[PDB]
Amino acid sequence: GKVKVGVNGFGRIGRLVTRAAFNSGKVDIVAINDPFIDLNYMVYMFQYDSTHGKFHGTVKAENGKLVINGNPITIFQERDPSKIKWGDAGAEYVVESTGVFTTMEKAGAHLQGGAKRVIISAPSADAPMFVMGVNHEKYDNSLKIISNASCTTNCLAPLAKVIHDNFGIVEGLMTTVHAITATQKTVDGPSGKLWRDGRGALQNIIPASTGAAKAVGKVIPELNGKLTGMAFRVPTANVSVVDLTCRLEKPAKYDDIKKVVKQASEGPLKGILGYTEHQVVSSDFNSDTHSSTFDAGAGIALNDHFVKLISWYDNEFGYSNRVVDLMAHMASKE
Amino acid sequence: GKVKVGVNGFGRIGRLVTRAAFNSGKVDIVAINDPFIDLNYMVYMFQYDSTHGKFHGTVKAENGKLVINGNPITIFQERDPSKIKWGDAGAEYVVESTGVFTTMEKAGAHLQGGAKRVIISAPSADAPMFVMGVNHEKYDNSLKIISNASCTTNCLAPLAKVIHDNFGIVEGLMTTVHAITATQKTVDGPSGKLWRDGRGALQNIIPASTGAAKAVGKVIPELNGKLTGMAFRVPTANVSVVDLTCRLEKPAKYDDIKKVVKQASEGPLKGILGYTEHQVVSSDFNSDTHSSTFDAGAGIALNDHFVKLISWYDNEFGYSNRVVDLMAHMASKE
Amino acid sequence: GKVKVGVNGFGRIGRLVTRAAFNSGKVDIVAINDPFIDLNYMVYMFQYDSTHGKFHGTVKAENGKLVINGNPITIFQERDPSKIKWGDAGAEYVVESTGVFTTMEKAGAHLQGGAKRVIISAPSADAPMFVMGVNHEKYDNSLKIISNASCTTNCLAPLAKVIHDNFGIVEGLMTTVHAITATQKTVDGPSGKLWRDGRGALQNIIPASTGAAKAVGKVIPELNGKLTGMAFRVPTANVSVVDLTCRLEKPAKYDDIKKVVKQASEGPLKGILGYTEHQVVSSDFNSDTHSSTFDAGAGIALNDHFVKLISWYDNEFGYSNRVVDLMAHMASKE
Amino acid sequence: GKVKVGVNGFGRIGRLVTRAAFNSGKVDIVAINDPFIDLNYMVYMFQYDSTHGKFHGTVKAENGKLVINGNPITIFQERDPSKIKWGDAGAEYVVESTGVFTTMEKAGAHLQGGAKRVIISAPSADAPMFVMGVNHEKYDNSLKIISNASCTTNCLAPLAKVIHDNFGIVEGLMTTVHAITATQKTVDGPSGKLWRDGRGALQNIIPASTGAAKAVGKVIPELNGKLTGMAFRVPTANVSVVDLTCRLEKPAKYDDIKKVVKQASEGPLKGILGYTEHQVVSSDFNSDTHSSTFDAGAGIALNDHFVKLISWYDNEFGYSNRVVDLMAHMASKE
Repeated sequence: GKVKVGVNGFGRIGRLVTRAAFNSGKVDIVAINDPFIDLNYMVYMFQYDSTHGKFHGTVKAENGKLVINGNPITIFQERDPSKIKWGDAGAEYVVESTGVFTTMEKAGAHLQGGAKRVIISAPSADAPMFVMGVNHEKYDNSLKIISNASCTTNCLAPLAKVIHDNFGIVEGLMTTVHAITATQKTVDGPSGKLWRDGRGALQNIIPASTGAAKAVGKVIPELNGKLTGMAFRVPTANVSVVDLTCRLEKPAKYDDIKKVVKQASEGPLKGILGYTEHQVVSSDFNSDTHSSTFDAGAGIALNDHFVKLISWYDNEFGYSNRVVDLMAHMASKE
Repeated sequence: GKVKVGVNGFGRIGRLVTRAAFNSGKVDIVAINDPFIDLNYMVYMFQYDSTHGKFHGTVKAENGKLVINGNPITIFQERDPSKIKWGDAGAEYVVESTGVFTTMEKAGAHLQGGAKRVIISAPSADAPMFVMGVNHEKYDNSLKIISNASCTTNCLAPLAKVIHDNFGIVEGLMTTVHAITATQKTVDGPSGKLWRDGRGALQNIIPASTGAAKAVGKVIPELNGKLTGMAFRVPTANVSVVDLTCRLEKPAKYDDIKKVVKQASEGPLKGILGYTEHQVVSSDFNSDTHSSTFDAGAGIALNDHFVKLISWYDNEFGYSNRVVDLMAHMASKE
Repeated sequence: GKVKVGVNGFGRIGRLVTRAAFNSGKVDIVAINDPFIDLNYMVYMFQYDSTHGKFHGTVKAENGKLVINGNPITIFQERDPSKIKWGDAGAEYVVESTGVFTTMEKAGAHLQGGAKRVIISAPSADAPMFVMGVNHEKYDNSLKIISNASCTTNCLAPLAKVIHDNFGIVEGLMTTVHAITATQKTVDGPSGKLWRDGRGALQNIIPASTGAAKAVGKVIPELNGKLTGMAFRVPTANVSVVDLTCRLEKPAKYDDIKKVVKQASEGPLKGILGYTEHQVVSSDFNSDTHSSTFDAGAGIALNDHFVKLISWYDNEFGYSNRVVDLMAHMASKE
Repeated sequence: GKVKVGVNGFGRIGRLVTRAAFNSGKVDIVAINDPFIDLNYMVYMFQYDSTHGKFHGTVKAENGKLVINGNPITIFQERDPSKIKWGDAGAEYVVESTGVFTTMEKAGAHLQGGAKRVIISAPSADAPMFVMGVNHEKYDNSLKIISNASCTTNCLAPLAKVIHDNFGIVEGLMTTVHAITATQKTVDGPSGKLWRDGRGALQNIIPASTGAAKAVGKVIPELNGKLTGMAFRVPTANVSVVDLTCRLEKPAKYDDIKKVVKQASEGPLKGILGYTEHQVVSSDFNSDTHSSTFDAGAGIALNDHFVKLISWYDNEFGYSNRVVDLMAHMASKE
């Protein structure tokens, strides 16, 4: 009884969500909409990936349909989201991943096309936010338009939940070293509002502002107004790292922090929060499906009330698998 | 009696042409047109460069004009080239560098605005092509719309001219290892016609097709139909290299080739064609104003009639300085 | 009846040969010698790889032995190759991969330790060279010390064999765009003999001299004295590309070249020489086991007697799998 | 009355110290010692630089001496530091930059050769540490062997001095995003003690441990035991950034922090501590001689008592110029 999923947009997030859905098998993709990509170019884009390698399976085109592993997928080329016929394609849930329809009113145009529920794979101004393993039990089936937050928020949340539940985070500041994305420029180029983001991504470090640490306070209501941070965008390909500097209410040695993080990663947060003690680097987490992996040896503690914790996350795969897991939990709640 | 130059477009080529014109002092920039860049963003773009460093001088904004080294520059934000008032700004020559007006009819819209002559900084389908030091004596002042060719053609033409004049190139094939440009994508992205150019520029090698070796036959009419080639776009920043494999009519040892190339680089082609015998690499030619520099130690000869020659070129600076030099020679011919 | 293989040196070639031997299952690794790597560091090196990802299997240390997939491996830390006890470890063949014992006299010290045959994974001055699929039928079991040539030679050989057999290569030059290796320097550093190789590998293009195209004439005796070339070392990670410019004796259109290369890649050279018509880039050949893959769309022909052909090769995996395949064919000939 | 300086070692630090000494003119280099670099290779190394470009001046070899700008330099090739004849070469101060003689006993071997004072360009276990602009007034001429600390400490010190003097740092944590160095490996390689440092520098992020934040407490005695941190080594070329998260005793808005940092950068710490409000990136600080530049727009404050400050530093140039400035202040105190 798997749900039927349509995907709006065939960018990086849409292709990786389709790849995660075909790898895991939790949901079924039945429709893809993109106005600027044709069918053969869709075959070429899905088959070959510079970061995650070739697709393990068969992908081709037949009768105007995209056939992946023997499953045909209807292709739409509509630009207006209210004109996409999701209903006759059989799609029940719609993943909005273009990054330009993030409000409730803009993403609600998909409901006119026959879709039941819309999941935004981006931060939203007014839609409710859900992070898997932290507050996903708060979903109550009467919400039609929700938001899965972002990759950085998905990495920071579970981690901050365990530390807050065991030791009481008083205040903290986060820094993330982030890999390049699609919005950056190969060489110095014109960025309208963010002047730093228009500089050459290959040659530069590029400090940037982010709101994921503030969105943790939306995800965890007890931490509202206690977290903030910024980011650095370094010239790597896929893997990012989060560094959280926090002050604790209760005394906590580093071995106690390691023990409670390992215990959380084993039982309750299995598959969402990881734990390692090896001498790992960034490329050791390529195509890793965890939201965040705690690096025990990389962190440092100044005293019993002031620590800095290090975590890793694949901002492409882990996030797409969280979209699939959230969609599966949504389908189980009907 | 320096000519007055307007620049259409403030991309990489336009900014580097303005920088070369202010560094050399051969011409005077009096006007810049760009519809998507405002004045303060123009100040920020011209002041800071990731590749060539900070501008040696003063740049600011005063009374709606861009003041560089005390010289004010009028700024236009028109989109239609026929609506730009080049005449009241005092601009006599116009450098068309946007890359979208390359035909004679499209680039002739600048003549309606009061411009006298238009120089296209791109290959053109029907405008006459000129390369400095090779065929620039063929300019006869009755041509209004001409094309300066491209960086690769400017690198290949002087070396091919010297080798053909001394030994008689029978046929040849060229390969260029090229640095990234602006049209590439930081990560796998959607390229309409060129599917290979949409892949991630940081992770890939990306073979590509080019018409520069064919345009050498337009520049040198005796070599028509004797040259062709392709290119590779590797993840470096600025400097490219040309590798020419050719068959000669007359016997030629490698020392004779080195002698005639050095003698050409000293007297006739001084400043256009360089010569080195040191153990150089690509970053040794950053901000070098030569069109091409012959690497004596990097080439190899199989026999007396079959050689492979290696040359270096900064595809940003050398080319912009050639645009300025062509404009100066055009102004001297009036 | 698989042969027992010892590996001398745990560098990049030795680890990739061990990985290919455990992935394919054609031979059995029973011993590894390295004087500067201990057992736990060997576990860490074999488990984690930046280029080819994590090892698919189990690797650990037990009772002073390296246990991979339940198979224990004896570890030696001897420096003198004549003092390694290969015989009591059960090793019959020895892969010499340190890169410092390449002559027959230096690599013959392994025969004193009880080894039967020595395979050098490097070009050799006086040992016979063999390339799989080209001249591997010339092995006659009375040779104790042979050489498997190099990755570039393994890519160029089969390709040049097909073109020479079908159209008669008169003369040809080769250029290879090569990924960075271990001998390069992260930043400008001191290289004793090769001054260009001491420059910073991340920032530079670095022309270099190579002898693989000359070693093709040793592998194919009819092409002796007809091939030469050089190389460029660009800042990528794993995949290299070979560009061969040649003159043919018989007339050959490009479709005929494509047809004979595809026919060779299907029947006789299956698994050694590949063929593609897609719009591929370098990262599409990561962890590909082919020696060379012909890129049909990337090449160009000037006329019927002067062509340039493009081929891809993973210089790490394909070469190690060729070492394993040569060892298996050697074991079958006893 | 400039002092005579000998340099031990011609690595990155030694060459950049020689370049800074010839650019600034504060001291005179009279001797260079290196056992593995000959004279012509020294000419090649000093003339060409991938990061900072070609040397602005003349460098050649004459009569066994290295002639830079008409100044001859004696060359030694001794390995034992006690066997170098610094005295007959006229050298009064000696910069120990090889990185292997950092204790007082090991670096005191240069005093047997006729040197007066030894400056170690590295952190030292028992030699006194001095940072220019912070505690350089504590030098008292009776010390023979001192240490100039490290680049990270030189960036963090002045900044922490101003914040501690104006607002009273209670405790703080530091993270630095550092460019690749010489100790890293182009590809996965064998690192004896630091297993993470042996991984491929081009592909990885590589968390690492550092002691510069602890050495600030040696430089500023009131901050002893209040600072600690770690580092990340990203694949860029030259410029690093320091990220300091601290808790303040007195209330401080961000505008007050900006005001006191700008006032410190103008008057007392001119040339040592910089200040900017532009939208800068890392390559804007290439060849910048400041120890640290405060980025006003990149930092963030959670409340009045918990801030995160961002600063930039060229870890190659700024540090070498600090070595020259410390040597000049040492020479003025005689």
